Amino acid sequence: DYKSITIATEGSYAPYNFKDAGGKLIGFDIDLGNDLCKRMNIECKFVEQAWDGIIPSLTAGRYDAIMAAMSIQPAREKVIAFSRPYLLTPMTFLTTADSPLLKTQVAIENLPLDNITPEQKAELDKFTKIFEGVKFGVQAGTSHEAFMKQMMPSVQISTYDTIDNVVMDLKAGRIDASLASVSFLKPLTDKPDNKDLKMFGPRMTGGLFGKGVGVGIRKEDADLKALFDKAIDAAIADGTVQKLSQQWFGYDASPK
Ligand SMILES: C[C@@H](N[C@@H](CCCNC(=N)N)C(=O)O)C(=O)O
Ligand SMILES: [Cl-]
Ligand SMILES: [Cl-]
Ligand SMILES: [Cl-]
Ligand SMILES: [Cl-]
Ligand SMILES: [Cl-]
Ligand SMILES: [Cl-]
Ligand SMILES: [Cl-]
Repeated sequence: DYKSITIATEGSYAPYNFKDAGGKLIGFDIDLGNDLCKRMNIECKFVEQAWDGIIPSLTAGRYDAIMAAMSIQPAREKVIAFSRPYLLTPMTFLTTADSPLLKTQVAIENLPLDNITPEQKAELDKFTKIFEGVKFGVQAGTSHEAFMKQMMPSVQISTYDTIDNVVMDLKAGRIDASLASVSFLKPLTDKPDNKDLKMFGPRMTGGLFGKGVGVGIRKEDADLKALFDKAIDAAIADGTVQKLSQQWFGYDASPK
């Protein structure tokens, strides 16, 4: 059935999906998308779509798939189907190198949120108390915003159209902190450009964040999902996902 497909991406989330000097779409999602389509024997075409409206445009049939650093989270699973994860990454916090937030002790280094034990709640409640009075910035319509609204409601948040504006305002001093995956924050903080920025706090997984990043497909497209899952399994097994992860992220975030 599928001879050619249209894949949507945002183009504002480096190193997953962004634009080069000549304005062409580049990144991990573009390289993986093209490699998966070569395996599937499907012609590949990448389109730019803003984050707000990326899910409704998929359901409306404007394109066939989404490859835009999209977590397989339970709220999204109610609307669209996902492929098996092509990348696994926890979530962490971001601040400036001079922030007093960096002197706060982390009791639980890795925080799994599917089940929240009293000890895990105590750690989340500690950070909530510390984050009150502190200005937070998040990209709108992400699991970052969902986390802040559900798990830390007492904390003041500002929502941004893109993650680039969040980073811009954090450097300008208009916000004091943020949150994203380690897959986004490690290559951002590894840059000598961003020596003034630091990752801090616990590394969270599960709950509302779900498990991994997957390809977004329509629920009625069961055959396209099966094709993507077979292609992803083969790309993981031969070391392609590991090779592309080292290239774009500077570390191995591929599933095992
Ligand atoms: C991996 C990535 N996932 C977030 C943010 C992705 C936003 N993607 C985009 N702007 N293209 C999410 O699915 O809510 C992250 O937490 O860092
Ligand atoms: Cl491209
Ligand atoms: Cl093949
Ligand atoms: Cl799975
Ligand atoms: Cl431990
Ligand atoms: Cl190769
Ligand atoms: Cl290459
Ligand atoms: Cl590594």
